[PDB]
Amino acid sequence: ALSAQQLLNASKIDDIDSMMGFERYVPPQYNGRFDAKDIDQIPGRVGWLTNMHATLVSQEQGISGVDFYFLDEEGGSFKSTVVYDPYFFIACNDESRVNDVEELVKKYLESCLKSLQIIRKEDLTMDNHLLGLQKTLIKLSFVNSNQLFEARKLLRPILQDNANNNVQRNIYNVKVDAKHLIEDIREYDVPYHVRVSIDKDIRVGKWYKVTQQGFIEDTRKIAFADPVVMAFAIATTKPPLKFPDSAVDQIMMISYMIDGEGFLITNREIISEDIEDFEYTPKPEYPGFFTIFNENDEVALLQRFFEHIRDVRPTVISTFNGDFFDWPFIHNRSKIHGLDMFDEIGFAPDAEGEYKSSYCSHMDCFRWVKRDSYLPQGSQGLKAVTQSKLGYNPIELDPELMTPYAFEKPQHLSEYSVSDAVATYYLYMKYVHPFIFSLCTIIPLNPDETLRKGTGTLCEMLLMVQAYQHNILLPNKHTDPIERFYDGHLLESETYVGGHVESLEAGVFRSDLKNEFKIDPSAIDELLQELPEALKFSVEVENKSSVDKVTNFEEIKNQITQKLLELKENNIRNELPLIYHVDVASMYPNIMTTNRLQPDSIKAERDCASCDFKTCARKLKWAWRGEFFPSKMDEYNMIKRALQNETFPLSYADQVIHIKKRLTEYSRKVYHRVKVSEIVEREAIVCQRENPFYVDTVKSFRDRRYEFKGLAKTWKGNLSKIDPSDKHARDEAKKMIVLYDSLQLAHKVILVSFYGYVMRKGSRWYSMEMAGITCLTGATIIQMARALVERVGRPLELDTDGIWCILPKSFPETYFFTLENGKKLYLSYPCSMLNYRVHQKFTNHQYQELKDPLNYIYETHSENTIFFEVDGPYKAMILPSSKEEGKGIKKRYAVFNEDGSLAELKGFELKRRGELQLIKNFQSDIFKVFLEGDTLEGCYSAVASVCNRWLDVLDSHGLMLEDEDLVSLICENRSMSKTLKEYEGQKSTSITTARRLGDFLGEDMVKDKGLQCKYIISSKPFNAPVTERAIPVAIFSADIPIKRSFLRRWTLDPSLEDLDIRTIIDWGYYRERLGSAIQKIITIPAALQGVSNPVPRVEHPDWLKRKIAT
DNA sequence: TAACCGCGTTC
DNA sequence: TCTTGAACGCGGTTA
Ligand SMILES: Nc1ncnc2c1ncn2[C@H]1C[C@H](O)[C@@H](COP(=O)(O)OP(=O)(O)OP(=O)(O)O)O1
Ligand SMILES: [Ca+2]
Repeated sequence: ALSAQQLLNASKIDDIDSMMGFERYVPPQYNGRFDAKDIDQIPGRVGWLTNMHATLVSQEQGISGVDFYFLDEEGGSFKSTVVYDPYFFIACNDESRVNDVEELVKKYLESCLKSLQIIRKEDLTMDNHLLGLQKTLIKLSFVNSNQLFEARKLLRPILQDNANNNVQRNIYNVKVDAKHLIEDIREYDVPYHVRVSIDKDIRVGKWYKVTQQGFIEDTRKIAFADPVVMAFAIATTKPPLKFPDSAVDQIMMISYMIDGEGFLITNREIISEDIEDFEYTPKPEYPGFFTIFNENDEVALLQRFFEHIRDVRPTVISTFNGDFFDWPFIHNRSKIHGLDMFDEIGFAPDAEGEYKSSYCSHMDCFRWVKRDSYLPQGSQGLKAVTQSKLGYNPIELDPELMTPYAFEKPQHLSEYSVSDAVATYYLYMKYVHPFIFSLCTIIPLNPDETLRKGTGTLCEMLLMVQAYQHNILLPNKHTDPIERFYDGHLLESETYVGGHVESLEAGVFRSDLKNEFKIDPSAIDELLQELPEALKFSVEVENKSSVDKVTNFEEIKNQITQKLLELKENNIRNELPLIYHVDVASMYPNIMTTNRLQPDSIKAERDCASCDFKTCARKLKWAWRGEFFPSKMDEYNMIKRALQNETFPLSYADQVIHIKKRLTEYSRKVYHRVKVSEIVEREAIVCQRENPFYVDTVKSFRDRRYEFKGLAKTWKGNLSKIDPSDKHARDEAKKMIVLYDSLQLAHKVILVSFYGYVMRKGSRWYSMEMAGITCLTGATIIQMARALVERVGRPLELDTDGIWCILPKSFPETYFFTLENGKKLYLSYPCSMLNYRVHQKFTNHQYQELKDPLNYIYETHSENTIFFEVDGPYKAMILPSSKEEGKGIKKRYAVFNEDGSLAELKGFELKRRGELQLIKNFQSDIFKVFLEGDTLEGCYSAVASVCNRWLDVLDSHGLMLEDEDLVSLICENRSMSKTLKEYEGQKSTSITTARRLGDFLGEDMVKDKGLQCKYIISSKPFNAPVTERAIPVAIFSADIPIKRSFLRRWTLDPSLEDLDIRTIIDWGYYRERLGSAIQKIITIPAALQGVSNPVPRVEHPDWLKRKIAT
């Protein structure tokens, strides 16, 4: 019935594709040799596939197909279409009566079925499926996806009927119908365009020849084509102290760039002084000359925009958050001028509210920043991404001064708008475009979806490609039960124990200062007898070389034990430290690949016993955690019996809500607790013989990442080799390092999402057991590593796969082998001595792999890809301490390089989005001062100097700060994940600020989720909770009669005329906050390091006073 | 004071 | 509709 709507949509897409140079190309005819080795002979048209979309065509109801958008070698563009029948399978219980089902479904689905056929597939959840047994299914094929749905609609009813007890009519009777044989439907929830891309092995970014036989990969061409790339950014008028609205506000300026060339278009109706050609080259690598069009009115701006789009024919349009600001604004402003943007440039919102087009992919760079840039949310704004990635500080302009600068400073506005463009285009070209289009060559998705989809969904696709190419039947998406019980107690949450985190030592540790070490002798003993096989291991495994080919093996073997000797008899020494960090590379991946860990490889003793019941078993343990009400099962009945009369004028999911609520109070009433958390150590069997398509997929992507990681390591040294005198060489080498580090980091979230996918909702390969084993194993490796560095040094902090430590300046350090050829083989004893212990204790000797598929012969061997990598030595490492006795602070510290630059700053308020600007600016000013001072006491003093400097300001009640600089240093800018309406009954500074932002300015302030709550804490009302004294810092720039009235009720002081900022601030609250930061970063850690409180203006807590005088 | 929540980091 | 995980810090309220 809705077909016509789908047929109509496709049609219009063709007209637009034609309007942008995409004519549907049908290739010539040919009857001869198909083999790809004859590509030049076969007739057709080669092209670089840039984009693909599902569609509906008629013979010349629609028949499903996929449009394929190409850029040919001769500088042209063309479209081509493959047709593929949508299809899903039917499973059966008794595989003897498959034909009865086949006949039944043929007559039942006569309305929608086109064809049908028995097929066989591998099923990894079947007994003796490894010995060669296949799964029989019925392949339902259809003309289009619409009819495939109608089937699922006509089959799901049966599926529910076979799951409900059959209502017999005769009680006394003592054959089975064909409907009762349908077990399930399978591979039914696969996107059609994805289905075609997998089944025909077509990928975006690959070179193909389009022939009558089909598509052929011209693997001779490896380099991408160069599509026309445009990035654009808009500028809007905006109510003072409010947000832009497409209903009233106008576009004033639109900057954009097209393949290196820069353009600006201005609305003279708002921009007064006409703008002319100028140049913004932020850095030499980022050229950007700009020509300007000064259109008269706003519709001439939109018209000039659409006209130019059609001119250059762009296959890629890049923005920064254009999906939810730029595009929807241009759409409404075109609508309010009676302009159909679909009719004009073929863009429209899809079912997610994002703006896509057929001929052109919309590359919202923000999507990449959120997912792949590996940047914190406090840096995912255009300015920070421009600084972190492009490397230049962009032009900034206060949004409240963009509307008036149309009159006042129109030049300053034009530079800021082209600033947004330059940063957007060169961000896309240098970073996004290579990563996205190259990822498209292995992921069966077009660029639009490769950029936006969740990383878990990406892993799914990759895995779907393997499972299909190995004829493995896809498991359906996982579903969680609505309730779940344990020991009679209802479960709230069950999970597993994640990574092992440890804060051990706090305070300052510096290269120029000195530290005490208590060396375990018996650990030096353990290291000296582990010495021989480790040194062979370092060259044989870590460097993959022969012992008898390296020269100075014995030369090193003694120099290390010499220091091991001088450190053995002198097991108590006070020297300088060496600050090092050790990290296992791709830990959870390498833990999975090493152990053949994958969801299907996990079995009970029930099933693998039914196979070859023996190295099928790598018995591995994981730690289960459940959170459950203390109510026993009998208590549950009472609540179930009681809760039956809630409302009158209920779905199961709705009915669960009330059961939970009443169960909290009943559980809290008698056991004096609401949640019980129990650790149940568990065990799982992972068969070493299962089809390893999952774990191999993880290994492919891991190796995919190692290339870029190894290439960054390679170009690091190239910089070291080039003398400081040659700039260009160094500069280019720096440019290479930045490129390769981004590439390896962008692959990281996908590689780790392979371990995350096993817990994702709707996952096809769900295993809590697998995830737990991965996590636990790793905690055991890092704790085993800690136990050793404890014995030979002082480890400072530890997190999952990482260890921060200081080592005696004389512990064995680094050593360079000399190969007989004339090569230098690197050796770092500290890292390599750890690696051995892992290989001797965490190596899979049951790793079986299929050698002979015909005779089903497996060959056990030994696998271990778990390697520590070492970074260092560092000059300083500042770790904080808790305010509570004994407690420490994890996931938070600062490190400094040999040359003093900030190595790593982790976890602190400075990096996070929001938080109090005081602390951020304080933290950004102090950490660099722990590098000052000539001893731990002189160090903590230079810190205290700038500590008192910041303290002075607070006690000075802001007298030293200009009002403008004052608020920009006292404001807290927390964000709201949702709209206000959804935090009902909760209390926070963000909720109050939002609630007060609304009355002060309007309900249209809190309409959208993601509100920036910029607030300041007031003194009045006195002795009232802090969530109630949150003042919007916007009121302090509002009208004086608006200001007063609100500030009076917010303070509950109806007779207050003093509106000056400094009288309202509760400096006491700010002093406490700044006080805790001083305690945690300076004074307390000093006390645990034996220094006296170096900032005596901030006291110690009671317990820590009582412990200096023990 | 311990339990608990939202945000946003570190893995 | 989509949709990687757990561990942790911190200000702040809740029992
Ligand atoms: N975003 C994430 N999602 C899921 N698991 C993650 C994520 N980040 C880290 N992990 C887990 C899996 C990692 O192997 C483990 C150690 O973190 P980390 O060392 O940063 O990554 P890694 O060891 O995979 O990569 P690298 O080679 O860069 O060290 O923590
Ligand atoms: Ca790691």
